[PDB]
Amino acid sequence: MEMEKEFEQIDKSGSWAAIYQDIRHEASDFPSRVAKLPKNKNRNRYRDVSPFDHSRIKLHQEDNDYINASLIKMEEAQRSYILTQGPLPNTVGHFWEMVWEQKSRGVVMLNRVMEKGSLKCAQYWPQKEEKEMIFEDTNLKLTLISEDIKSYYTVRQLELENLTTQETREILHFHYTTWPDFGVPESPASFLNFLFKVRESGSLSPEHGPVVVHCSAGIGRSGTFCLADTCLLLMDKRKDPSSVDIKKVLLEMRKFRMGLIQTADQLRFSYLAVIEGAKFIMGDSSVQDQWKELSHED
Repeated sequence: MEMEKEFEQIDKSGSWAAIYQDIRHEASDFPSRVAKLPKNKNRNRYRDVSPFDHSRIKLHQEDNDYINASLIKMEEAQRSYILTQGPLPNTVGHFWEMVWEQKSRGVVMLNRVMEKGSLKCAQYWPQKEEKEMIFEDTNLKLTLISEDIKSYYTVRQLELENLTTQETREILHFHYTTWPDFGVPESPASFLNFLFKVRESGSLSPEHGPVVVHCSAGIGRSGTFCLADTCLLLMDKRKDPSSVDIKKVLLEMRKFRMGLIQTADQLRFSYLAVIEGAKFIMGDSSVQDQWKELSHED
């Protein structure tokens, strides 16, 4: 595995910050004019994180179609993702409107509601079966059907009902609950365990709309998730770990949303996750059971 040797050269030489800065310098810059319109200021969580115009998700709403969300379309892998920010109190209805309109089957949440003593996301799903949520502005109803709480992630089964048409859909919410407040996980085991649980659910499959992935800004942890998934899929499709250049894939995803992978440590962690996951892709089926074990899921 040449990326495993690239990893060792970079790690041995302590060069992660340098490689990361090079990625930042080569990354695309496209206009984000709609995000910056004054009428959309209260729809953005961070003033410096905006979707590009060319890849932004549009709400089917005549008044204002804007949500801070981007479509990442990885053509060779046949995988697409919607990356978005953690919803704001005033955008929770827009968030679920997007899920409905885009026909998503899964929502992947990589942050906690409170981190570092501050709110990173609105509580946008119900906490109890008998207390459903109604989003009056977008005419949707959301019910918690069941919740499976594990040590490293929670999976929830939600029912989303379009009140205008009486149609309902089941949505799976995958909530990775153990990313540390600072830095990255020391081992990728539980994250890979988590990624494969999302895969197994059918949420990433092309018969559904794109999975919705978010953290607080929708670029750091979210970027690590998509980067790992796409790199492992490409290695699967070529069955060749050495034909996959993580840096090139990351630059191709940065054509669709700015800033993906925020720190050099997230970049290092992305390499580690792909290197370890490649053991499963290349036919060592048993490693998945070791991840579950090492993840201490129970």
